[PDB]
Amino acid sequence: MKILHTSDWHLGVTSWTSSRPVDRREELKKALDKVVEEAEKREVDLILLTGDLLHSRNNPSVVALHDLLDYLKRMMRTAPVVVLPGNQDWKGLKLFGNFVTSISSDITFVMSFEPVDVEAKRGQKVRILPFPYPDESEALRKNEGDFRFFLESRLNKLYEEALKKEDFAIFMGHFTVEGLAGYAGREIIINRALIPSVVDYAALGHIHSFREIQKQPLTIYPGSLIRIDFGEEADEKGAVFVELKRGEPPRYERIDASPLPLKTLYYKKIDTSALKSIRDSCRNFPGYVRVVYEEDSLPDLMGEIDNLVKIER
Amino acid sequence: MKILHTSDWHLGVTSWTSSRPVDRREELKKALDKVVEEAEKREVDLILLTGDLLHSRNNPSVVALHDLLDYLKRMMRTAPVVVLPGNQDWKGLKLFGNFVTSISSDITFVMSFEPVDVEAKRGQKVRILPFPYPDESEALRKNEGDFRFFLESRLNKLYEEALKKEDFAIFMGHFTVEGLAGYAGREIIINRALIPSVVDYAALGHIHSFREIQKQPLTIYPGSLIRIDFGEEADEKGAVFVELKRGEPPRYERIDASPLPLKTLYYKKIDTSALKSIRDSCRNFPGYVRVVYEEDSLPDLMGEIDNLVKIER
Ligand SMILES: [Mn+2]
Ligand SMILES: [Mn+2]
Ligand SMILES: [Mn+2]
Ligand SMILES: [Mn+2]
Repeated sequence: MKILHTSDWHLGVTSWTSSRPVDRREELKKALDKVVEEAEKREVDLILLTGDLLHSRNNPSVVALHDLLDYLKRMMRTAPVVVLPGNQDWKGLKLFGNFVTSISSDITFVMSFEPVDVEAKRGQKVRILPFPYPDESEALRKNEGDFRFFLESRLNKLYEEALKKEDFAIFMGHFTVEGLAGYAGREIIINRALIPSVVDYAALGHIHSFREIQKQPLTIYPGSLIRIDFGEEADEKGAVFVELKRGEPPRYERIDASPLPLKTLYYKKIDTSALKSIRDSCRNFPGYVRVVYEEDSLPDLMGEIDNLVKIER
Repeated sequence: MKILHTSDWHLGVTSWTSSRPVDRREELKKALDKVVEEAEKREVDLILLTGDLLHSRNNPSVVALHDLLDYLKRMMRTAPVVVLPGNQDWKGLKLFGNFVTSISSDITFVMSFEPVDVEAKRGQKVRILPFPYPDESEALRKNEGDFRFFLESRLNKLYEEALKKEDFAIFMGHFTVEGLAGYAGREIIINRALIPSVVDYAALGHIHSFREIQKQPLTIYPGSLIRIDFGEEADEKGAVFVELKRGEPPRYERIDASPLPLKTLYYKKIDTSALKSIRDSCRNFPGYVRVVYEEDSLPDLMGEIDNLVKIER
């Protein structure tokens, strides 16, 4: 069974609004078009979207919605799709996915801990074990003091249920795993060993950097399709194609999104030398630049350099 | 060759000072004593400390220094030690390590990109390829606009130098790798593929969660020995014992620090029910508790519950 797993699109995002608005819509469409064109070529059987498809939790734009629906539609033409909305998907979208989910067997939204069964392109019977974002807000809501005895009982249920799979069991989560603190300088974090060990694949979303979290069960974050801000100069962007065969270990292959790069320039004083360096370093750079400096002054660089998006102290 | 790799001790830390000071010194000594006692038992050949041994960058306490020196001394009695101070080690410590480094062949500090050679307990000839923290401050200092063409030239040098090893080449770094953003809601991050592939082991520090970053070359963060604040409820603490043999793939084994646990309780309103839940949930818990709630009021819980260290909204 062939799978396209992709995530964390953030449709409608514009970066650096406090300093120099760049609408990411063109770059983002470039990547999504590349991903979808790739999934058509490989003739995948199932498409897994693990959330944060939209960027605005409360006020998505019509353009953004139109886009998302366009893509959902192109994808459905190639294979059945399963969506696990995340923390930053507009609440209205969960309502629509709930409505469209009854109407079709070619798209299906999962918004609870309840497992659902689905058929893929070629009839493969797939069991979805979903784990939506553990929101601090819905732990205050539930008013159960220790939230963890509860998440743990859910991860147990999904394990008991994965054991009854017919063809494949696939876990879908939207959260952060016990990654890496302390980056300088809060979430309900889930330990990766807690993801049920018996599923054939564990598709994650929420993290923007592609990472192969563990091998048994195969657990991946595909990452964003673009670099959203400057904490993402060094990671990898794209989606992931996964193959599952009953007798065998899972195999996978990245589709790199080929995102525009980001770069930071560091200076003590903005000298005449610095000005030259900044001008020279931005001139032929195909992406976006931030400069940070230590000692004060300062000319209008952003009026002169189209790709200089941030200047700090 | 047998190695003890341990890191990120944070000697002298007291947690939750803004809300309920807990001096971590006792718990921390418990762990360090366990680690060192373990390294004596296994009779390791080399000890690698990858930085952030002290907690205070500018104002470490005498007690903290006394402690650090005690441990450095016990360790030297069992095997030669190599230290890569990190971002949060007091500047005075770098001065001392620089001074003590000439005087002895049983301890050696590495504070630049310059490789140094060392002998282990039993004569094994080891090549250290160090990579100290890429501080934003020392990139403003250097005043070289694009810092990355520079770090890259250094990682190249260390690779060219690892190829001339006699017995073992070992990389020591103090930084964050392209981990996982966006955790809700800056550093010079280094991509793990950039760590020279030819070294036999790559010892990292700065990250508090034990993680096996990659297998070839074997790259580990051992993690803290304690859980510093509440962003570390789910990760693992301890040190790492590593074995390297010329013909063979590297092998390793964690020493769990057995740290005191942390826990968050979530409530809508602090009711009479909540009060009961909080009281019941803290009563027999061997670690530290934080409660967060949504709607306002509120009694003196911290006067009544010794292990309740934080209350938010
Ligand atoms: Mn998310
Ligand atoms: Mn996201
Ligand atoms: Mn550090
Ligand atoms: Mn640290």
